[PDB]
Amino acid sequence: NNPAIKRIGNHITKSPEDKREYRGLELANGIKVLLISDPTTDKSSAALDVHIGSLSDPPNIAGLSHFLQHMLFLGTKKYPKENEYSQFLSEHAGSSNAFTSGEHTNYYFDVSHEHLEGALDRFAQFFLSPLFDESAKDREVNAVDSEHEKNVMNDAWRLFQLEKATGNPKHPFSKFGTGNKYTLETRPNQEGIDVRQELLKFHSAYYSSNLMAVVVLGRESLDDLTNLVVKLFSEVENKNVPLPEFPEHPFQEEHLKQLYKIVPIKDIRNLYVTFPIPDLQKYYKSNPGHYLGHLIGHEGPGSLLSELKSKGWVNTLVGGQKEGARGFMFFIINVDLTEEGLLHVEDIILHMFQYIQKLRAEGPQEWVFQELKDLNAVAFRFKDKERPRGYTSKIAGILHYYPLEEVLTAEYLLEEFRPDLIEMVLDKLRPENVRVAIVSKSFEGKTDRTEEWYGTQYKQEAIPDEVIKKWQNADLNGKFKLPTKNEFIPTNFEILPLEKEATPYPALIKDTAMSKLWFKQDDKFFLPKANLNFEFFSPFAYVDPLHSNMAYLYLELLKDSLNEYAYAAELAGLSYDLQNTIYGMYLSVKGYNDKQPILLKKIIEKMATFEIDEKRFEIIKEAYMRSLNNFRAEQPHQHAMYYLRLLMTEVAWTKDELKEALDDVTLPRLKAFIPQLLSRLHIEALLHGNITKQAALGIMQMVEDTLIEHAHTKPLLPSQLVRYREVQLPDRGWFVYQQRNEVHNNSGIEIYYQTDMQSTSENMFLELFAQIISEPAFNTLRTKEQLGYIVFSGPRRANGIQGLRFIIQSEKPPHYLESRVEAFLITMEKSIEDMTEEAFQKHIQALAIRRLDKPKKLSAESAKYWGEIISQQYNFDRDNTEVAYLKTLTKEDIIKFYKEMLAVDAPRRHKVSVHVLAREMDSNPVVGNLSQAPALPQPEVIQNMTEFKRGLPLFPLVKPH
Ligand SMILES: N=C(N)NCCC[C@H](NC(=O)[C@@H](CC(=O)NO)Cc1ccc2ccccc2c1)C(=O)NCC(=O)NCC(N)=O
Repeated sequence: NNPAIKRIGNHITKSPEDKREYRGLELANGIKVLLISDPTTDKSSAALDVHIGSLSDPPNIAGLSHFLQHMLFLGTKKYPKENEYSQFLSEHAGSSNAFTSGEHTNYYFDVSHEHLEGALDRFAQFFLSPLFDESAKDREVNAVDSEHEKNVMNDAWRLFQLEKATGNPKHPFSKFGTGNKYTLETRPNQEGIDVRQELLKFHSAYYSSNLMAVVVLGRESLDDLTNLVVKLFSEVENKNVPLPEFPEHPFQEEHLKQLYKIVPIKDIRNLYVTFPIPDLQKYYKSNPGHYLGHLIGHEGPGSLLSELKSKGWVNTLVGGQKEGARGFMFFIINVDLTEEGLLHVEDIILHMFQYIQKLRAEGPQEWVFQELKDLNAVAFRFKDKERPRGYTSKIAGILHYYPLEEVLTAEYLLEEFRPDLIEMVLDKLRPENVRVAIVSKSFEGKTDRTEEWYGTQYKQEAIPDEVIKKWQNADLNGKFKLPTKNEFIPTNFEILPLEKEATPYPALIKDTAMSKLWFKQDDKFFLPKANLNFEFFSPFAYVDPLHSNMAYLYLELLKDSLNEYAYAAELAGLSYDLQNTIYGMYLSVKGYNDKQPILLKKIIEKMATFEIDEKRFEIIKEAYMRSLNNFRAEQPHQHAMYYLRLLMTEVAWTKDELKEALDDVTLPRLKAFIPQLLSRLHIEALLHGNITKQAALGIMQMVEDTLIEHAHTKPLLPSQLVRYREVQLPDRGWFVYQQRNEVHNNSGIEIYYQTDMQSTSENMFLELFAQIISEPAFNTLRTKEQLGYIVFSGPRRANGIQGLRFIIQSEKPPHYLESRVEAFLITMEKSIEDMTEEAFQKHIQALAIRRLDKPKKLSAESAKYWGEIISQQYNFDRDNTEVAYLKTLTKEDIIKFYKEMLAVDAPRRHKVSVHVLAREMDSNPVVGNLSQAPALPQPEVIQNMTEFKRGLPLFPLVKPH
């Protein structure tokens, strides 16, 4: 029949738990398509992935295909308004994004389900007739510059591009994918290039139907989705472009047996070991590099990390196969280094080769392959249902690699045992084929090369033949054993029947001095899993900086010592999260419920009978100090957000206070602190999953009883269950706090307009206003004025209080940023005046859909409940209630809200601004074609955070529901 469709796939294998319906197909023009039908979904979604990317940039215009990616959002022939796509998503509860990697350009969106077609029609135009408007091109190249700029001082981006700079310079692998204003405007103008033509050429040459894959997920029937896709995409034109390939490895003989010493921005010590390998992707049914990676990166007893860590050389290890492109891959073993480790690199590498030699000695092990195959089969039977935007984007990228019928399963199911491929990859991991990189500040001033894009200081040297040889002669070492059978592999999957008195919301089913237990048997997803959440309260976790430090150090010591044993639980889908909070501790255990009370008991029992190892303590202390220091290198906006948390919360210790207090933490002081920490606690828990009320009360009591037995824990007093308050700003005040980022050459600013306490009405005024401004703020402060790449607006909530915040990071100074934000607010008040009733109801409706969007997986529903509980507002039915009220609001309500709390001459404006100056600006003059900025008041400049808090009231806390 149908001329537009080349073929329709057979049944797409799915999990028997997956209620979604599926149909793959190839259009006549060669687009591979997956259609997904989910008649329950609140948001629909599409993605498109083009098998072209950075590796195919013209050598003379680096960043082109990334730049192209930005430009597609900026208008098409059919929809020429620059921001028609974004504004349309925004008005319909949607969102979009896109990335560029060396081989792919991947675009995706989601939207309210009622508006799939609308969104999809705008979206399809990207691939048909983008405008590449000339003035948009001139504007947007700044966003790309900014994007690169945020990366320049990031250690992972520096290392990522350094590796490319050290392979064969002629290989496409050495290209600079991001681009910047120099590569995409300046050098091009100099060399007489018309970038608008170059974008049109590149779009035209590579954006061919035969290199595309599309996924669409909506409520529509499979057939309705089919007609929609055929209608919007079969006009994409087939230019029959050959898929790029890269058979020649970027690392040839000259590039092997090399050592690189590199200077980090942060104080971090790492060792990176790499081997070039062939492309293993075609072997996906057997997956030799995953097998080798599971072994070499294992963390249990017998393992490489185990030895390295006992010797006190390393704390963490990553091992396995790394993506390259079509034609080449890499195999990596990477570790972090202790101060001792750094002096023993030759030896750490030797142990790496001994462990590899052990694998050669034992040969391939079917039983290990079996274990990996079983785990993966279980991961797949019971995978959490995904959010549509990521799912589509992810599936779009893999329609390029697997038959239609296998796209769901291809990355999970294992079929073939291949001792031959396993041997073959193992014979590549040899010292003659090795590359070695060491990162340490100790190389400060001893380097002689500079990487062009990032500025990285490094030195390159042949590894001495004597060293290659000592490595080639790696002997067996008896500290290394293959792992043994994994006892945490779950086998019990029954979904307990829903109990007669089971509730829609969690229920308070235990209310004692020691503990408060919220509980909900899962009535939605029906996977054999559960989430067990615990807040442990204790005034001794945050009483001062020394205690905060200790709470941290203790819990890190605890995790380091459970690691070897927890890691099996982790391979088996049972994981845990354990950290110190400003109120005490937080513990979360999630995964397959089968073996979960076993891991829970081991954790509480380790925690309350813990014995510290002097060697591990000194190593972790030093790491903690670096981590505290390394804050100086986070980015300006992160700094701005951080200082604002310090200014506005009643109690908060600074990184400076914590560093200072850390030299005073001693083994004996820590040994004392723990029993003290645990002597009086209150526990608030949410147990949510495949479990009964009786199992839940049981698990809770098991945690209490363990602490009672081993730490003699007694209940805390209700009065000592103290939450911190937010600083209460004065009607008409404006305060400014200013600092310098010493590393990055950009500013950051956070601006907080504080409104009032959270409550149904104040929540929906703020939230509605934020919905209405959200997209325009992006479109004004970034798309048009191009202030920076990071531009953000939205509700701030803390400590029961709220307001509107702006976060921008920019080359322009903060005083200027502030002036444009104020300009924009005026604009928004006129915009709300000029807007139709219906435009207003649309915003209501879009917020409404956002707030009502149902969780698709257990842990998302747990998150919502956990939010109600740690905030102690306990408003589990908040979404229906808040929306009921929203729907009642009017244009006049929001104008009044703005005029009272937000306008520049508002009677109750409460403003605080953090300015973070870039490395090289020296004063900040704190006050200062384009919209007119109002005149601002002289701000009170904050000199001292503590004084500032002393001199202001504190808000009440929010009464519980
Ligand atoms: N609220 C609306 N309407 N805007 C949606 C924001 C999407 C934006 N995405 C992008 O900047 C790029 C993706 C990327 O950088 N690839 O290289 C894609 C893009 C997308 C939408 C466009 C919309 C109009 C004009 C040009 C656009 C170009 C984004 O993710 N920024 C990252 C962010 O969240 N910053 C915080 C940080 N990184 O810490």
